[PDB]
Amino acid sequence: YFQSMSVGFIGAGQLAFALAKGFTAAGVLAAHKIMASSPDMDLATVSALRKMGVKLTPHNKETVQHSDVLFLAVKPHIIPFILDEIGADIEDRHIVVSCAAGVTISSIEKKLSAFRPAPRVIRCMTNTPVVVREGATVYATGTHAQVEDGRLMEQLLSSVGFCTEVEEDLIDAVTGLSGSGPAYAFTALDALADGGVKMGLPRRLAVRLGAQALLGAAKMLLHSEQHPGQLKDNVSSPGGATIHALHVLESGGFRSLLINAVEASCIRTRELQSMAD
Amino acid sequence: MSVGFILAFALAKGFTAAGVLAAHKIMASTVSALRKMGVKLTPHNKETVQHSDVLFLAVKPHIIPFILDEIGADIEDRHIVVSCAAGVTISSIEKKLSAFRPAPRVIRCMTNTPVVVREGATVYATGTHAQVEDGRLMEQLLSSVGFCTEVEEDLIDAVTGLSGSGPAYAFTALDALADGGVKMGLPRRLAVRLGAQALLGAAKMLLHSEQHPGQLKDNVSSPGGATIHALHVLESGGFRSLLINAVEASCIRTRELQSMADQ
Amino acid sequence: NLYFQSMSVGFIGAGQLAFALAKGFTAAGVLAAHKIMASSPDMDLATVSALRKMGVKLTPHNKETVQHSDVLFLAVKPHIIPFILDEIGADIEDRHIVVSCAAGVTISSIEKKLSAFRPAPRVIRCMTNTPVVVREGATVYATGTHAQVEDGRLMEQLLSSVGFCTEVEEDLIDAVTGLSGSGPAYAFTALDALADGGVKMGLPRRLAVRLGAQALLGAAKMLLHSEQHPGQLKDNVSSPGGATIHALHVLESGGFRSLLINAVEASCIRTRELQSMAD
Amino acid sequence: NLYFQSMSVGFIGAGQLAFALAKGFTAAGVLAAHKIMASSPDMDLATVSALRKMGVKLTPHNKETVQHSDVLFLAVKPHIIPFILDEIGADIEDRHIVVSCAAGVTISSIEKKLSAFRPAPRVIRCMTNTPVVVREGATVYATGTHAQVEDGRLMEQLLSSVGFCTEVEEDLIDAVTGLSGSGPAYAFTALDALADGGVKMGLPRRLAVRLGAQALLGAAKMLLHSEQHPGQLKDNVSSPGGATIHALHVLESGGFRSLLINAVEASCIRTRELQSMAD
Amino acid sequence: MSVGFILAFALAKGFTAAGVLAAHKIMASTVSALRKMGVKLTPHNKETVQHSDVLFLAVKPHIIPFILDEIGADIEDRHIVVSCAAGVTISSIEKKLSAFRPAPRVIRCMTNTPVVVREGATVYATGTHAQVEDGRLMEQLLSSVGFCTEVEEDLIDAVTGLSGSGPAYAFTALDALADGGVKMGLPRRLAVRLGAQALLGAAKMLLHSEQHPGQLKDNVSSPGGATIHALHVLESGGFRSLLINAVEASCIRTRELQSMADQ
Ligand SMILES: NC(=O)C1=CN([C@@H]2O[C@H](COP(=O)(O)OP(=O)(O)OC[C@H]3O[C@@H](n4cnc5c(N)ncnc54)[C@H](OP(=O)(O)O)[C@@H]3O)[C@@H](O)[C@H]2O)C=CC1
Repeated sequence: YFQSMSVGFIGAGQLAFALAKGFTAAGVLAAHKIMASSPDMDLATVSALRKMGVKLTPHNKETVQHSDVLFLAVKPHIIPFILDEIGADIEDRHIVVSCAAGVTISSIEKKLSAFRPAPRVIRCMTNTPVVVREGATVYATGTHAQVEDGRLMEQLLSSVGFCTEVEEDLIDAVTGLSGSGPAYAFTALDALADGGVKMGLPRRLAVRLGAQALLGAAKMLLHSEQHPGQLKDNVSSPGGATIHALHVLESGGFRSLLINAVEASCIRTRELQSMAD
Repeated sequence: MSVGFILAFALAKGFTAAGVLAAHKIMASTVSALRKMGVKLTPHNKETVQHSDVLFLAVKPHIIPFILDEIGADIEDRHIVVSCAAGVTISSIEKKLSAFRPAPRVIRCMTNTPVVVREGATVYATGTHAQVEDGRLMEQLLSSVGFCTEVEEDLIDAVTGLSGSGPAYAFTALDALADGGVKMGLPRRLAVRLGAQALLGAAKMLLHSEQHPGQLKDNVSSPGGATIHALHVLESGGFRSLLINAVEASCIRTRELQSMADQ
Repeated sequence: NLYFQSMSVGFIGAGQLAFALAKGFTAAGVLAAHKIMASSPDMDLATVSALRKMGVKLTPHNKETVQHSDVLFLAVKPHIIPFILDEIGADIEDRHIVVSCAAGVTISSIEKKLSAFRPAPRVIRCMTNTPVVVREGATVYATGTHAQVEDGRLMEQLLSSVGFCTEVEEDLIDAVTGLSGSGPAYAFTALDALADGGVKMGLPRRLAVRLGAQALLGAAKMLLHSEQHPGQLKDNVSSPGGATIHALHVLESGGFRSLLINAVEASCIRTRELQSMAD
Repeated sequence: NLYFQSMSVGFIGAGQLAFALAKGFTAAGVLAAHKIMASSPDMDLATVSALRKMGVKLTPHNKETVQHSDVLFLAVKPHIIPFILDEIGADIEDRHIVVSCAAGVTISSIEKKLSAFRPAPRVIRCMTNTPVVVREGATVYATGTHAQVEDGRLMEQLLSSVGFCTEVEEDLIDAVTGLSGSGPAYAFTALDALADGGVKMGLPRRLAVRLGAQALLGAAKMLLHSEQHPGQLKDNVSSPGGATIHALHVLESGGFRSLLINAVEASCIRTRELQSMAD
Repeated sequence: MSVGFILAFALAKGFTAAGVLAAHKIMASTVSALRKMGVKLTPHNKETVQHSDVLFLAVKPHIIPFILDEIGADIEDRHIVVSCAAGVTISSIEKKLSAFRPAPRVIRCMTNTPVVVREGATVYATGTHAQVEDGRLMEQLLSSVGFCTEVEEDLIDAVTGLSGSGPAYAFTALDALADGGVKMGLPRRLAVRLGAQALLGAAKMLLHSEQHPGQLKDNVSSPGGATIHALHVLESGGFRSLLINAVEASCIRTRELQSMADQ
């Protein structure tokens, strides 16, 4: 559905690389329609992106001039410097998609609006699994984003994962759930593998089994019309190994730790922004 | 090049062991150890400044402003003033010295005691008027006693929490590891030696490896074995979270000390 | 100073420990890579191909390793050792020194198996660790009933080329396993966590890893070159009111010291179990 | 060596600290009991009658203590000190050295009050503890703005007769309060608990109390006469595998060390609050 | 009277400092310290027995049976064999020695390192053939380096848990107290001195007092004050229960060691 559209990344780190790789693997954009810029790009990222077909430049202004959709994939405190640098180069045609945690549409529009009125701004929160086209993305549309800009954004990010529109005031909470969530999963998978190794499994097999168990269970829940508590009941046979293991999770307050984590990440996201303003 | 001190012993021993500085090219302002090594010693902090090209400030965060008020009139355009004082900001030094002559060349250093065996961890930040070659000279000199790299000043608190306080974390761990060896039947001297050799060897393995520390943990924990059993008991006590707590607590205290220096 | 540079070394097992020792010995230059042979069941291991790239001879036949070797290291999971000793017992010759690195496996259990084939097998029990790969291992050994005096000296000379090495009574080896055998894994865990702490406080992860590892290496070296107690070095570096003593307090409040005692004890007890489960 | 045996000493307050110092001074023989006067609101205290039996002069009038004294100790609850200084400020003479043992009460707050009456009051701030009663106190002092050089020496000579004594900067006294000021109560608590442990394991309570107190006295003396770190002495006395290292493990698992850090900190912070609540 | 050793240094230093024994009347089987004090030294454990009247065994619980098998033929009717070896029961000593001559006079001692400054805590139990005057002589000799009293042998495990391990508890407490002093701003050397002086003074106050330790706690905790605030934080961590745990753990380990000696 995207024939001539070109995409740019300001930033070439973990998230920009994941999105660019997922977009190209999706085939929704020709790789040569993608440009990425950063001032000191790691030579291994240069090599991988070049082999992918992505165009590269140190000059953010070239990315702006190449792009129709412009992703801001720098650290949150870098956003206002970027907006000052490129603000005079924003055109009517641009959609500016901020991926930065915490950074409000309001703050981006106030910077850009000093240069040309009505910047079209979308704020999104995604996660690194876009790199395997299983990301979880939400976006909120800015004051001057045309209704079709949101639709275009959704169609584009839907090619690398789940994607849905939210009110901007949910994004910090999403950040604490699906933005940080992969790190919770990787922590859990490392520990589950340690557990399998303690009970006699080779590490390589433990890592594989644990990751496959998690992927399968998550897919079961997504494809099920059932409450996760009901799936827990379905697979916990009376007197069995699983309900014994669930008891030891409950005794250490397992559930409360995950709630603590979502809360901690969301709150930190709010604090950082309140320091930015 | 001449170097002066006003952690002081550790760097002078490390420098001289490195052969980067002759001992006598170094004046100071513990005394029998320095005099033995060949280090000139003087009580009058003013003599140290007149003698030196690169001037280290190794005094408590409380004794820096009084050191600067004393020797401020004596700083020349040639000097590089390198501050290792915990929590003393570049701003508070420049502010004091600028009253005497403008554009003082100031570098803030965050190093640790293992420079004394030339295995320190050092970062430095360059001040307003430090020329580019001043920071290159600093890196070259401090690289002779360990790792050295440049950082922004606003990361020195974090570095303090990690490699600044780090050796104390390790000394604590080695004392406890030795208590464990002794509980299980080892003589104390053997337990201390083995535990310290295990930490050094593991740190070197990581430093020479292109591998994540978790990957090295994976590689050495055989299935069902003694090591994975022991890792589990570490995990059940929240071992990892305590070390995060420590880096955080030391970094945060350093920010409080920077606040006092800036007031 | 015994001459051993021309002798042949075999490993039964081609895993992490065999790789580590073979790498350390060849990097020390004390043995030629073609003097080393290793046998293993599974060849599609990363360690089998690493041995191959070093120039070590690889084979699936344990007898061939035994016939090649003068010094024979046993570096397989413990419960495997009786099946190995049954398989190769008839191939042990008078020239062989058998060096068991199998954790928990006692000299007695080895000598009992091997004695059924030839009397007076020369056996040495070894406890070492993976940092021999960077020539900073921590190794202890105990000599068996028929080990000659020069066997112990040869073992000490060889293993000193890749780190600290000293003779102990056999009844210490289980505690050594809990301390320096498992010790590197405690250190890797600590370094991961310290780097997470550095990242929490604003450092890039690569720098935090480097700084934390350098801090631990340097502190460990300081202690080894000091004649001082680790508590004295802790005292010497903790300035009044400063950042370090504040961090040490939060370590103490979580019982940091007790966790490391708990770990040494747990590893040592598990090592004792593994022997008892064998016997 | 200053001569002070004939001088007169007053205490405003007749509580535990006044009793302890008066007892310690008289037991050291450095002052005559009739040279000491103490004033207090309530006379039906056990400490008032103990002072009486020692031969100390007791009175309800703080002015009379001031007129009697050359050295004047303030040993009342802190919030009382401003009302005392208002009451007796006009009676301070040039001969007086005022020695405040009120915890937290700063030299500044005292000098400000007393300066309204006569300029240059000679003030010393003291932090001591109850074991001066057995001449084993731990005392520090800081000299005020108008304290002569000999005032500090006189104070050190006097307080050294009842224990350790040294001069400090005033900004250490709050931390000293948390450590050796409160320290005896930590020790009494520990001794009660250790004796309960002895009773649990079969000892009669009287013996357990004696053995535990003697163990602590002896260990403390060993440390003071050693040039060694307490961790080194801990190492020296903990035999491998033995009873002591097993007990030290259970101490560590409850975070014993952190509780004592917590206590010093809590006492020091409370002392800082009490000054701030005053100011 | 002649005394021999085969904790050994601590008693010999304490005895000689006490003037109860001339240094040369003592033979032993750390070496420069003893030789300096005037203590005869010999490698051959047999020479020590021939020299001595009262014979101390200061070796690991593991090295006692081999010491007894060595010198057993040399024990005479005059000897009192005093064992300080941790966990070695009177029964296991008498059993070994009785093979050589019947009725060996054996005393089991539980003392601690502060005998080196003559403030030890010692209990002793008399063996099957120890005459009444043997235990009186023991009490008189050990009273010169600290407290000494007789107990039943089945209380020595408890005493071990309390005053045997006690000094290690105190060294640990003094290190932590000093960390606390340092955290709050004190120099380390001052913090160590003050904390040790506070413990010594408090222990002496209790020893000289006719008062319960809780009464002394009450007497020194002023209402609302710094001390009662600090006691509360001790209570919230279960401080008292940890010390009970410690005495129990050391006593129980001593019973396990007695079981090994008796097997
Ligand atoms: N990683 C994740 O899981 C997620 C990240 N995000 C958000 O995405 C943004 C980036 O995250 P991440 O990719 O992890 O951070 P990285 O640190 O991995 O990459 C940061 C990038 O910003 C670049 N950069 C810095 N200054 C400039 C500049 N002046 N002009 C252009 N590029 C510059 C860096 O350049 P150089 O290459 O020269 O260093 C680097 O390429 C953050 O705001 C984060 O919140 C959102 C969801 C999840």
